[PDB]
Amino acid sequence: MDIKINDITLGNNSPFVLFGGINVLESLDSTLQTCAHYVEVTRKLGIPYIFKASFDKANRSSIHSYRGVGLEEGLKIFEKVKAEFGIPVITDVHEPHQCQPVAEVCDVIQLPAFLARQTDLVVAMAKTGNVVNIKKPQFLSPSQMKNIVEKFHEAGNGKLILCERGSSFGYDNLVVDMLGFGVMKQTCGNLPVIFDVTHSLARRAQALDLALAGMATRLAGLFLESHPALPLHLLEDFLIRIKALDDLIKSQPI
Amino acid sequence: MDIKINDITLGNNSPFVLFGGINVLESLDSTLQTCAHYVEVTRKLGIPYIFKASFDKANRSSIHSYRGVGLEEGLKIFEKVKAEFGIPVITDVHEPHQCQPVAEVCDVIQLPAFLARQTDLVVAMAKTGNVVNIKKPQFLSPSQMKNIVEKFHEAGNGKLILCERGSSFGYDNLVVDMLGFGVMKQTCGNLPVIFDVTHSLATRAQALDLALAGMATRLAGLFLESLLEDFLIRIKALDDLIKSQPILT
Amino acid sequence: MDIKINDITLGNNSPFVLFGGINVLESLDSTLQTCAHYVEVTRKLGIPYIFKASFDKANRSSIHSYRGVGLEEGLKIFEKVKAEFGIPVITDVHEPHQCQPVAEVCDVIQLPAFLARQTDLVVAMAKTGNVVNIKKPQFLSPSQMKNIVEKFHEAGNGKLILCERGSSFGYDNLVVDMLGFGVMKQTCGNLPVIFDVTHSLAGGRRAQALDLALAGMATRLAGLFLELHLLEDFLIRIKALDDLIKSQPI
Amino acid sequence: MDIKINDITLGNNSPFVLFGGINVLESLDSTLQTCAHYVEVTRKLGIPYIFKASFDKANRSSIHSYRGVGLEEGLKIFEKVKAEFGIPVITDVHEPHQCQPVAEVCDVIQLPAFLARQTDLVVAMAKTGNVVNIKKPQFLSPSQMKNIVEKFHEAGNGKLILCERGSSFGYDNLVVDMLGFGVMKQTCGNLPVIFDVTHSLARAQALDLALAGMATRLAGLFLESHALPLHLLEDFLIRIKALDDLIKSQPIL
Ligand SMILES: [Cl-]
Ligand code: NA
Repeated sequence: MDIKINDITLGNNSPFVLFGGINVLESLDSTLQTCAHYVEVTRKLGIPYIFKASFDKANRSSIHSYRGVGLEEGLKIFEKVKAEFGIPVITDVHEPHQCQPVAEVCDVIQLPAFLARQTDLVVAMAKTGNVVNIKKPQFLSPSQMKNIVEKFHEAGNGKLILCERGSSFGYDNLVVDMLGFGVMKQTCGNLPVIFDVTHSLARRAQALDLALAGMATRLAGLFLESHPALPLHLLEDFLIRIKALDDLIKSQPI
Repeated sequence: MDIKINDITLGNNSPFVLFGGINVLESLDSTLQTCAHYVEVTRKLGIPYIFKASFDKANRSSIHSYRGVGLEEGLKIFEKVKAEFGIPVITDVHEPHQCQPVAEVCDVIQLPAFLARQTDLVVAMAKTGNVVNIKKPQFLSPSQMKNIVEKFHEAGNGKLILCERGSSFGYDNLVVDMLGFGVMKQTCGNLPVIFDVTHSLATRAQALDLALAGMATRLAGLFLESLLEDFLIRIKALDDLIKSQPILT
Repeated sequence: MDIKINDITLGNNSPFVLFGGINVLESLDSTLQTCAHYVEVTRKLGIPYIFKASFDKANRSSIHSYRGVGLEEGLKIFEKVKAEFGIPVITDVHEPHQCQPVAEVCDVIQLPAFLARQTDLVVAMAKTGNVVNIKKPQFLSPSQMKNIVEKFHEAGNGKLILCERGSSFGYDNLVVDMLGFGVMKQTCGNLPVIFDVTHSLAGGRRAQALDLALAGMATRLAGLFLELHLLEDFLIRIKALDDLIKSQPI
Repeated sequence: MDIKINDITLGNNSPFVLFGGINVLESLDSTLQTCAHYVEVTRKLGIPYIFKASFDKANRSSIHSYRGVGLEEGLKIFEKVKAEFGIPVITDVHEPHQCQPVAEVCDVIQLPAFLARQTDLVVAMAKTGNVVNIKKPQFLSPSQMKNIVEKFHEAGNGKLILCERGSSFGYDNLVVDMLGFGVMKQTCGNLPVIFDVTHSLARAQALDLALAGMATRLAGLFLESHALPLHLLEDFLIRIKALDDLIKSQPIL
């Protein structure tokens, strides 16, 4: 199943879409600067692009830590991103009440991996009618992603993206099961499957190998972060390699 | 560190406390019935007992499964349980704004495993000043619990219980690392540690072995979501034996 | 099913048997020194005891490290151990041809966990007719022990002990699934199940060993396997717990 | 570091080598028929090829299932394969005494994963001076492979290949950590790394797993056929080769 996001066709047999950006919104000028770089690089490479950022870090290690800009100021920044660049954007939501006002602005809304079982958040996200990115919890098997998809379907929203981010492997370590991509395609109606390489890693060399490995299994998209996280100036070289492999894979019959 | 819960002493060197009841609150009559059974078995054996139920469960099997009677009616049901039986009660909260009113009635407030890192909920729970049960997420190692504990301490509350419920083991399955209990005690200042055997088997004779194994490591309590007597006779026997001996010299 | 090893009854509803000794045999004198201690402590606590040691370090740190005394000298020391103390002994075997010569002297022969699927070794060990301790591999479901038991039974040997040593938990780490003891009893005809606390690992580390040992023995097991007065203090508590568990109806 | 195997160059920056054949040597004529098919397909596509089989399967489903033709007859069959097709062959050894007679015939000798820490077998293998394929045990981490490598180096042999076969993941299951290849490359002196996709699967699955692994830049791919169906080999190798050619044609970043 393909999903149209403005002029972008997202699907497992279409050219990969980059969901790219930053950890958290810190200010307007820093955000526009980073986004400008992503847009310019992806445009010349001919890679469809959706800008990603969080307005709030809801689970840092300290209560005093910087959470980022917060919701009200966050949305304002997303409005300016879309107007200047004409691209879609994606952000996560942590509380049911945030969903409709966030969805008015942000094209894709994202279910955090920790909150996948928060049924009210799921229903509140579903009702908005927006495209939803489902972060696959590290403690959930790929065969059970269908259970989350079921809930969104019953709440009336079938515009769902499935986002791999690794699986718990002993204590404090993740492994990405490359068979899980196919299992999700087969059991969830071939909904778009994307790969969050950045959060899978918890590394410029290893991030490239892991991204290539994942995209080799024929995916709708790649999800990642940079900091002015991949180093920002290596994005173009990184992406040339990913596009090379994606173009090759996508040109082979299934 | 011991925690006093009304007339109950909860701690890793004290007789174990049973935490148990029902999944979601339905009605005064249904609650009193299930609670009655727990109370009669525990009183018969002299086991301290804290009744558990959810007034509004956010983590549901399906979208339209009953969430429970809700805040207002739930707290009224809890007040009657306390008045009728003279026991403490425990309930989960998942909304920051609900912590204060729940805390007027519920002796222990429980932080759901999935929300264990939500700073806003932690802070709102901490600010009640109530005893708090922290459920250890299955994706978190026992040495990471001290970070949650630290966030509660920052927010002004040290009356914390740590609750084991298993760790992710490959696909679909949870394993309980019997060594995790000791790591939690050593790293978190010997806070009371309790064992949620029921949700350690999430997604029985089996359960008896697991419960006995956990309690052998010297724990403040046992957490059941629900034979009862035969089970409790066995846990109490092991618990009295273990607690009656001093720690390794 | 109980197994008789001389005057010892080994079984999941009998008093636990301690299997204890040293990693690798170096000298007769240090071997008799260590065994005498175990025998002194277990006797005064009333715990049946089987002395364990390897005649060979199969995996060495270096290709230049000392291997131990080897089979010939190893078996000589085991004979001295048996004559002097009058207890059963247990050792591991790594090659099929070693089985019958080792079995002549050693009461229990042990199948290492990583060799558990080696059919040649299984068959050779089975043909000795000796009591066999099967170490459960660290990747294997407990219900899959059934398949190893089946091979021994097909090779004509039913005197099998099942030994838990932990399961792989990410890289370089082990976890012991306390539910697996029951599964092994239920699926493998209630053969004796014992717990190798020492290898399942990896007041400090001695505290960890006690907690783990107590947790396992709470599930009702035939024995416990190991490698100021620390053994004493440890065994006093295990025996207290074991006596309690074994006095309860199943 | 590259390794020369007759006229084949095996290395993490060379065109991938297929290590392929069958589980157990059961027969002469069948082994040759199967080998003939691998040869025809790999020659058609220009893919370097090493024939694989076990003559003595130590780990078997039942105690009396056929272990294989055994050493003497198995080495005769390997000799016939080399003579007929002019290709190198690979096989595993289980005991030190097998190392010499096997190394005399076979171009690569393989250390089974479950025996990978048997010091006696490692030394005996090293001392043949033969090219050795070291199977990574499922219960071992990638940064521990250097310890097996060091034991071989101490015994005088550096012609080593490292073979990924997956890692234990919960009960009765394997996951392949795609990051392990790089760890093994960096910590073991960039020795050739190959991927045993057959035994990594606890198929469209085999193809996905193989493509993923080969995207990380590897010296080779190790598989068995009947286990993949034998007549679908060409289609499979066409896809592997396409990815490998692309990856290898770009300089490392
Ligand atoms: Cl293995
Ligand atoms: Na050779």
